[PDB]
Amino acid sequence: SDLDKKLLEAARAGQDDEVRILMANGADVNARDSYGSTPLHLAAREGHLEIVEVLLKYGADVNAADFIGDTPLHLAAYRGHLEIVEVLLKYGADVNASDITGETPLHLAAQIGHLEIVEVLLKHGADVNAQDKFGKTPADIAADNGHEDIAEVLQKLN
Repeated sequence: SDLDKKLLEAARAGQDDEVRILMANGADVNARDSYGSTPLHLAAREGHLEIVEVLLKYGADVNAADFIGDTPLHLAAYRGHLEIVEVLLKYGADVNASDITGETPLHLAAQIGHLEIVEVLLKHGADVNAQDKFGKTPADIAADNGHEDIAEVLQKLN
């Protein structure tokens, strides 16, 4: 719908009052765009912390998956938004959610090189043995991509 499109746009753009007003007028908090992204996906990806909190407070599906199987937690872990990762986990995000090629949030944090996020994911039960469809554990990805600090952390855990 028109309202749903406006809500997706407001969440992506970081417009807090607009998100609230659109939802009050009936915009679906779990509206989907052509990529299968929800407003929460977009706010989490773009690093809009307060909007993530607003969406979750007002009923967003914390574990919504887009058309390639990514959840908001995957996107925050990939981009490097630590506080958002923490809030998503508090609201029940699946720490071991697997996307189209079997990447977990820990795989993505290892890919892009976000050490503090790796540690948060580990402390919340991320599976260090998880293999993606390329046969890679998060430790394999960290080593492959030259993220030595992360590889060193993961090596202590086997």
